[PDB]
Amino acid sequence: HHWGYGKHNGPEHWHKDFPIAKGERQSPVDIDTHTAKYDPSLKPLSVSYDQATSLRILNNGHAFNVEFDDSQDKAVLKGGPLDGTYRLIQFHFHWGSLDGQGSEHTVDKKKYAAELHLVHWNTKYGDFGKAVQQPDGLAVLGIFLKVGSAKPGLQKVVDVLDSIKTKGKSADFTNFDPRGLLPESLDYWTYPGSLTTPPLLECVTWIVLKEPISVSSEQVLKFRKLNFNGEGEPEELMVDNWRPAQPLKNRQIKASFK
Ligand SMILES: CC[C@H](CNC(=O)c1ccc(S(N)(=O)=O)cc1)c1ccc2[nH]ccc2c1
Ligand SMILES: [Hg+2]
Ligand SMILES: [Zn+2]
Repeated sequence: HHWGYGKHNGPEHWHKDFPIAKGERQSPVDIDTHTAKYDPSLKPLSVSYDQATSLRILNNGHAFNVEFDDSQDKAVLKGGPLDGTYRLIQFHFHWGSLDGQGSEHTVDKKKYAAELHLVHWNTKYGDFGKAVQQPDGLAVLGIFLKVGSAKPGLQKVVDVLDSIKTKGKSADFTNFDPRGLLPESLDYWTYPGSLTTPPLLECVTWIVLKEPISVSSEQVLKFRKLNFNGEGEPEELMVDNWRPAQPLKNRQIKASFK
């Protein structure tokens, strides 16, 4: 039936409706830090989120998305392995039912508690729909979340989760500054991949930050109270909305640091 993360409609079943699931540049992947090629030609990443305009938080049945006004170059990602300007359209997380899993990408087979995906699309393509039809249409900045001290910047998000507990619910969520979610360092690994949830389009230049951000146990706990189901249906806790690592195949993961 409709795709999900359960036994009967999960990642292992995706290839049936989305043949690209078994494609050449699927994400996420395991970042083998020792096979990763340090690349001194990679520029530093440039994250300009000062003019960021968040609009709302939406529980879409598979995660909760914080959407941003991407009608202008308000919050953009440039540099690094990117050619051109990528606009922030939304960010979401993938988390586990337990702290030892939840990330999509793994570093040396290590799973983090969650993974923040700041989704950007290449402005040369005009709109998000067009960019998803291009090899370099998307740039997702992935940030690992490890359980530790609270990330103050993530608290506004956590607080509004009560309002969007079920599928389909949305809440006004303005004046949220995504810079509060960035780790201290912007070093990254980059490789060409795809969306990690159907349609699994292979339009993503993945920029996975080396340094994770730490969030508190209480914070990730509130993620786990979200529901996959809509209001009125049997309750299915939104946890483990992550896709397992896919074969790297003919790809090289480059690193911006030694
Ligand atoms: C055209 C359908 C599209 C749906 N999908 C996504 O946006 C998406 C984004 C990132 C990732 S991941 N896990 O790889 O980081 C997976 C999926 C979609 C859906 C609703 C929309 N509203 C505005 C734009 C827009 C785009
Ligand atoms: Hg594509
Ligand atoms: Zn994601």
